[PDB]
Amino acid sequence: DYETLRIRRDGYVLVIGLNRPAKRNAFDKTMLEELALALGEYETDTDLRAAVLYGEGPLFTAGLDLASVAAEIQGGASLTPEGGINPWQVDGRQLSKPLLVAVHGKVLTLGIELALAADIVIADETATFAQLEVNRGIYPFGGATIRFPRTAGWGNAMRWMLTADTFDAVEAHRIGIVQEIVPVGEHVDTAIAIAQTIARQAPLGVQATLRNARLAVREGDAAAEEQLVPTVRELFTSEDATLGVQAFLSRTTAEFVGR
Amino acid sequence: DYETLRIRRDGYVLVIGLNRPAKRNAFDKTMLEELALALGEYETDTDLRAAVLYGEGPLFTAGLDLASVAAEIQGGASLTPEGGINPWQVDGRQLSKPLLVAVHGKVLTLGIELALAADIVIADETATFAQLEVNRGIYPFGGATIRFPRTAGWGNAMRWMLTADTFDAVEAHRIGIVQEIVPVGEHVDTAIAIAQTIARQAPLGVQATLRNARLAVREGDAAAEEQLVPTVRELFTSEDATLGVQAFLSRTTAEFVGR
Amino acid sequence: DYETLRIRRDGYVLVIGLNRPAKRNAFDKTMLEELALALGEYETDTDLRAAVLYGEGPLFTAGLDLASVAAEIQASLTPEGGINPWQVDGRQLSKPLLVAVHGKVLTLGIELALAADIVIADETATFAQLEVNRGIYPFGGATIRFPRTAGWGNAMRWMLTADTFDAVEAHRIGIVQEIVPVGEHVDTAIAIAQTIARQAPLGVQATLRNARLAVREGDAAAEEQLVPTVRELFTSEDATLGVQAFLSRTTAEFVGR
Repeated sequence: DYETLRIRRDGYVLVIGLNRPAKRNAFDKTMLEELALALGEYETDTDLRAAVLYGEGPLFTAGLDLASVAAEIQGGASLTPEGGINPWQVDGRQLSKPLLVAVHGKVLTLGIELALAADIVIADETATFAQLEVNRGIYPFGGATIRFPRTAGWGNAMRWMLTADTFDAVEAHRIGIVQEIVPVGEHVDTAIAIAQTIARQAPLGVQATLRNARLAVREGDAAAEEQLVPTVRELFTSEDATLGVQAFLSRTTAEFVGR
Repeated sequence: DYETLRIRRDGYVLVIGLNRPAKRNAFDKTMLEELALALGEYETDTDLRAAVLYGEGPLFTAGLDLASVAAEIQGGASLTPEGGINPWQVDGRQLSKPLLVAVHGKVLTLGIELALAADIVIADETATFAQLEVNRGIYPFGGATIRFPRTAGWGNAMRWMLTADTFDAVEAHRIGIVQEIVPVGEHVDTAIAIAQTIARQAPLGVQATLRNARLAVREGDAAAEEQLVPTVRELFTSEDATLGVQAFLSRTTAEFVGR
Repeated sequence: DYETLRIRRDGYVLVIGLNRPAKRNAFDKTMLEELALALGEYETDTDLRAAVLYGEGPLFTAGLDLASVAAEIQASLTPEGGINPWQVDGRQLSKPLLVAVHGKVLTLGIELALAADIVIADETATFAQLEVNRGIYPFGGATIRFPRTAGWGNAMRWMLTADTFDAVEAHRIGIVQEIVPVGEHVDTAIAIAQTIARQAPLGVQATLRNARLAVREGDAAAEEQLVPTVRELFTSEDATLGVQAFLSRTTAEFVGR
């Protein structure tokens, strides 16, 4: 199957490992396209309720392998095959289901932007971060300009985006990019445990949470507000709502089916 | 007056305690409507300058009383009575004057959303929080999908909303939901002290701060910007602007009248 | 000297001090107009890559000198070639602004810090949004930027009360990026400004422009520009000098084109 990704399944959870460790997981054309496919596959697989993305080897990613895609970015060509989804989710399409990102070592450029594109980010204590693009004559073009100021606040984001200075896990956690810092090497297992918790919850409710939250950002408060009660009405209609409410009333544990 | 609310007036500050002791202050139709009315009544009472909301007994609230309400949400009915305002303020109307929420013990589902709907949140050291809606087959439909990501950042919000995991006052404060943590039992008194500070300020100035801030969120930066100077010009016209000027010159505390 | 400002150039970095210490650096009509002109000049001077704004003497600013402007507000205070330093009239700086604060930062001072891109405080800095305490409200952008940066609750705790908060709280809630020992705020801001000035200027400008577009027009608007903008940058001399430095292990001297 995939040349540059290591893929496994742990029940309802997909675990995707960037797997070009000899090249520090730099995104070449192949890994760009494979990650797009893997995430597109994730999107349409109804057996999957959460996905965890991490990197094999010494660090999460060294960023873009420019030569590999010279070429495409110069011509404005897409590195999203049919039926992939841009992993950075900045072309008008986002994932309908949760993505968690587990980071360690250097997280450069596009790596920061991958973490910002996800829903939950876990770092081990070694993680460092650097938005190096302006140091190289360009700028962040994977969504940092949009998402970093929204998560960290404008000032905290610009301190790092304008300078290209390196910042560590403690700082990334302080300013909201990283949700939790764990001991060396535990980032992937911590992210899967959280993914499994997500997978024990009602999938259509999880999906509705992501959907309404995204609508608020894209169309505004009124647009999200207008959907709140109609969406809960539709969910009260699902098998899982009756399962979940009966479990609550019975002080028992619900086994959701995703309909 | 109210069956499920305990209401007191401390000068310019309204103090409202949730009070359904046999059901852990969970919101059924009755308490929903009564809170809606009490807040609509606060809105129109020009002798009131701030409102504090807390929970009687061992917790703030256990959230939504599944049904009671379930049946009536299935069928589309509005639980906001004539004269009332949706306390969660997600139907296109918001309070014109400040709301502070004082929490302690368990703050479940709608309780987190009440805190998010308010202007200032004070927790005692015992407060814990859980966005349990996805654990019950539904999702958060009281505004957490809009407000939690905006306050905490997307990742911090999704860590709790997608998992239904419990988090403590320390986390709640770290991520911006709780403004101050105080010792056990001191939440309501601290919230009232802050409300009384607000009630000492110029009521039209306080209202203008809220109004322009909401405009920015609802219509965008340009819409808010456009009103900045016309609004301050209208305030210079007030009795309170001249009272505030005289206090500035005399280095004394103004007794504002709200016009 | 202007009269109300002390201005100097430190290489690519413009350093502006508010200079009315006998009046607690209150903004009167003159300093409002001088700061507007200096920032307008910063904007069109292609030899400046960053600007640092601080206060001379004991504090950053005591706020507005109302008497000085009362007639005007009750008329624009931006002169020709000027830009509103608070950047709430539909126009913002294209290049970075850092604000270095110490001592009291009252009313419009909080809002200058909020209009900036990076804020450094020394340990003595305290903040008070006093406007509601005086019969009016914050009208220099705090109502927009304070809730966005700090979160609604953290912002309203201070905006609705007029209570004083300190550097540690301003840092906790996102307004201040770093707290430094007493008197080191300007030096630190300048050091960061110099780091900015070593990066590619059209990259720095693109970062600001696209981030502002996201705020003013929305995610789709900003997203649509991402690749067209990087494409244009790849055409620049500085992109070539950047690639030459990476592949040859050297440090680039960018030229801003």
